Amino acid sequence: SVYDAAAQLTADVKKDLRDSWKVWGSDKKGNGVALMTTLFADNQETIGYFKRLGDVSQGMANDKLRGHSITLMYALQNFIDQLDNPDDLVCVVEKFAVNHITRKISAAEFGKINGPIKKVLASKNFGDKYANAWAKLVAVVQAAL
Amino acid sequence: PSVYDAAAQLTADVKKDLRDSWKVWGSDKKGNGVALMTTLFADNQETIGYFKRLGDVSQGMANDKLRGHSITLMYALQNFIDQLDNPDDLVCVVEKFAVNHITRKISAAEFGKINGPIKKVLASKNFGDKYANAWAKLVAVVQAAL
Ligand code: HEM
Ligand code: HEM
Repeated sequence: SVYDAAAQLTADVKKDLRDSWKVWGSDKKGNGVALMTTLFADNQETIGYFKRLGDVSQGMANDKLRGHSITLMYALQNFIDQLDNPDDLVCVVEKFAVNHITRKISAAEFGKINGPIKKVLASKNFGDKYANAWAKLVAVVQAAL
Repeated sequence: PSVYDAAAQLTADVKKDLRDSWKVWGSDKKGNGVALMTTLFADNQETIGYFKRLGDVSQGMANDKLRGHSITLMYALQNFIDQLDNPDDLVCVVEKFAVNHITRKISAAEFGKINGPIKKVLASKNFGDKYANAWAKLVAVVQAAL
């Protein structure tokens, strides 16, 4: 249930998401690409899905990857901005869920992003507490896949 | 001309006008995004068919898929606004969204149909022709990629 999953985003969780986003979302290009490179580096079996972007190993030097990465951070920005209204959060989550269903990405594989998120956040001094919060948000998308 | 040529041609004045108008128009993404789409469908009814995935686009705010689409479109514009000072960054995100439309057979001319609606929504907030023209220049950067 995408709606029950959305209900998991309590006041304490929303705060942790906002607090960490103040830092993580401040450098969308830089952090977006780092998130993607981490995903590819630690989950090589997901690289094939990103064929359109060309050679993702080039990281920041890859223009299509950079564009994809920046845009991904705006999807998260979108989510953050919908935390006040469950209905709006759900409709945008569904929109992106469709994008991933077309790419044949399951709830389980979408969840492979949690490891990379925990890692990049940890590098910015935002521990398991924050990783767990972001996992709850990722779980809303998972519920829609 | 290239997309970069269209992106690097955006002047300090055009960026100023884009930013000033976006501060207001982009502040309520849900409300103004849906208004933008509704306006496109009111004046360019021939484009309705392309949006069949969203369901009944005349349902406005009630239509959650239209709302989801509209809010996200406004974040695409947000993205654009945030990349104005770095042509390299603007071009790569413009190209990304260009692909989203190329795959749906949306031509440069068809994409440019969004200018009429933008001019009206901006006008409703008292941002006149100068601002409509500025936004037309940004839309043209995407057209350079279509
Ligand atoms: C925080 C988690 C994630 C977010 C918010 C996210 C967001 C996005 C966005 C905004 C797009 C562009 C959609 C489009 O224009 O069609 C996208 C594309 C894509 N995503 Fe994700 N995504 C996430 C995680 C993942 C993961 C873990 C996978 C794979 C296991 C995945 C696979 C894809 C693929 C293959 C594309 C298409 C790329 C292309 O060919 O342009 N995503 N994602
Ligand atoms: C300010 C100008 C516009 C921007 C920023 C923009 C942005 C977007 C975005 C972000 C998407 C989602 C892409 C995806 O996830 O696959 C989208 C989808 C789409 N756009 Fe646009 N767009 C603009 C104008 C137009 C115009 C004028 C047309 C039609 C003549 C058009 C036709 C489409 C179609 C058919 C879709 C697919 C909708 C769906 O089935 O989900 N767009 N657009």
